[PDB]
Amino acid sequence: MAQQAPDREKALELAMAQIDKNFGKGSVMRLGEEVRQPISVIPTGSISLDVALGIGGLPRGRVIEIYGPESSGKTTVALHAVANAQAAGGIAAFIDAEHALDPEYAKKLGVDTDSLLVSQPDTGEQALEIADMLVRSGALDIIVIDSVAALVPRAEIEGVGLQARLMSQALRKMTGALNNSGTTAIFINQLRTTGGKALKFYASVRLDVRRIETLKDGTDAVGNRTRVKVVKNKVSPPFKQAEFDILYGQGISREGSLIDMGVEHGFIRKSGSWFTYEGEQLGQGKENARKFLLENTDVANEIEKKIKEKLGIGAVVTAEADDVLPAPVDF
Ligand SMILES: Nc1ncnc2c1ncn2[C@H]1C[C@H](O)[C@@H](COP(=O)(O)OP(=O)(O)OP(=O)(O)O)O1
Ligand SMILES: Nc1ncnc2c1ncn2[C@H]1C[C@H](O)[C@@H](COP(=O)(O)OP(=O)(O)OP(=O)(O)O)O1
Ligand SMILES: [Mg+2]
Repeated sequence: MAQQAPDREKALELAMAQIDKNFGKGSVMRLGEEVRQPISVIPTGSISLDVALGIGGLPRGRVIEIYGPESSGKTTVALHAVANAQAAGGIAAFIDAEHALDPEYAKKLGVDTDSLLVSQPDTGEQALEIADMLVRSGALDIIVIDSVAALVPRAEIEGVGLQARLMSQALRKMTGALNNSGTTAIFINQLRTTGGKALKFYASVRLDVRRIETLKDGTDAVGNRTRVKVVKNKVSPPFKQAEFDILYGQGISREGSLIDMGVEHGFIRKSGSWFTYEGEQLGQGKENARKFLLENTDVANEIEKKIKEKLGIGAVVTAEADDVLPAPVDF
């Protein structure tokens, strides 16, 4: 080389060059790197968690894990990422093992329940089997499994080692057909190790979702402020964070997102009372501005785009900005 010399950057690039080469893309990155923008992606439904994932949504053909304490926001997230998939006329499966979906809450989010394949597995060696067997076909686009913690091994539900081995296997047999089909998988996880102590490594994306404040300002408490930290992202630098709202019954607050998200970058101003926009006003009081966007889809689609144009993302317009070495630029 030239050791007892300097750290000059030329050589190090060959390393990575090869590491990404032997272990595949994503094996080594610089946290604040330039992200590789793809074409196919499933928007999560919250602009915030989107750019947080850095690519616009969730990656395809990759397994994603969503763990977190009860009633935090996982399923929704799932349920939304599920609806959007369908917006591109896709087939989405759902493996029930918790027996807790309310097809009508799904209904208000976007889900075309009547098209949604919902299996209710007899045991653990079935939700994984029907999963893969439903996966190897390749007609789907996104398959969801409710709780990695309730997939008890055939043996157990009758008459040690099992669950982790169960996951370890099928998830090895499956991580292989999902990539060769672009079928993205979501594995909800109810944290409160052995089961997902494979999924952990098998996964590409791993979202951590926790409830924060109980959205307060009127009728009683209408929503909940969810934070989400992407502790593992083998498709873009990791450790990013996005916070967002999910109104009871309403779902993840898109509009609400666009505001905090739209000011946190300079497209939307002042706002003592008043949240103005490029000259005109969107209203006084967040909820109100929240109202004006959900009453003016047009203005709403102008702030989601504009923003997705200042930070990459695979899309619609921007058309010139993107390339030639290193930089997020401020916080
Ligand atoms: N079926 C429903 N009908 C009406 N509101 C709902 C329904 N289901 C969930 N919610 C609301 C209340 C909560 O604030 C929020 C939680 O999102 P959710 O996706 O259910 O979280 P989660 O699935 O990660 O947690 P849990 O562990 O409780 O299953 O959505
Ligand atoms: N709570 C939030 N904090 C920061 N960014 C957020 C948040 N919620 C959503 N976003 C979106 C909005 C921002 O325009 C974008 C992230 O800002 P960004 O400056 O690009 O941070 P980053 O690249 O410097 O930080 P990190 O060091 O954590 O890797 O993501
Ligand atoms: Mg961060």
